[PDB]
Amino acid sequence: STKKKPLTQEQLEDARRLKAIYEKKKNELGLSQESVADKMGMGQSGVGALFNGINALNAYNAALLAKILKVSVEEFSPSIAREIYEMYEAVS
Amino acid sequence: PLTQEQLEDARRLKAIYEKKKNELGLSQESVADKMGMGQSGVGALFNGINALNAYNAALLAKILKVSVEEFSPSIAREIYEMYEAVS
DNA sequence: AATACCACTGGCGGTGATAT
DNA sequence: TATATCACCGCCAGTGGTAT
Repeated sequence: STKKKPLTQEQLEDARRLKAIYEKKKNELGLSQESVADKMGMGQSGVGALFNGINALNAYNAALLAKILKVSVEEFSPSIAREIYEMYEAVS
Repeated sequence: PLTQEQLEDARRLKAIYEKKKNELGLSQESVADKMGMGQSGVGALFNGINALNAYNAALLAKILKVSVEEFSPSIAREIYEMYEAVS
């Protein structure tokens, strides 16, 4: 319905990429979805939604997660990385 | 209402538009066309009615030929921090 | 003319509980 | 325990129509 909009195919692949990085690294980083949520100031279901392709990433959340997982945003979402780069061109 | 800093940002932004409009041949509708939105929406931003976010601020900066920091140092800072994650 | 004003609404960005 | 999923929705940025 009207309340929530489904993600594009591209947003879906971005989420699969993100969740795989999280799985590969949650051990070495000592993470949990609940700790990630805390770091971001949301609950486990908010993070679960991003990881599972229910809610889409925005530039801000993507940047935060990249930092938490210690990767660059482009390793999961090249398109958001590029939107972030184009915004940067307006500051620099 | 928006915060005092958000209101200042809007005042800086409109001042810039007022000053460069003639040389750049702009109007609130043409700037709106350029951002994919309507005159009403643009007017709300210029007038401190709706808050600016990083994307719209970056578009506006490019349309006005200025840097984001010229109207909103706080947003410029946010932008830079996201970039720290793409680097 | 160009801009400002008004009432309104889709969908972003979540929540807590429950199921696995 | 950790995660995945479910029902649910506040809020406001942007709207189109109109007034100045």
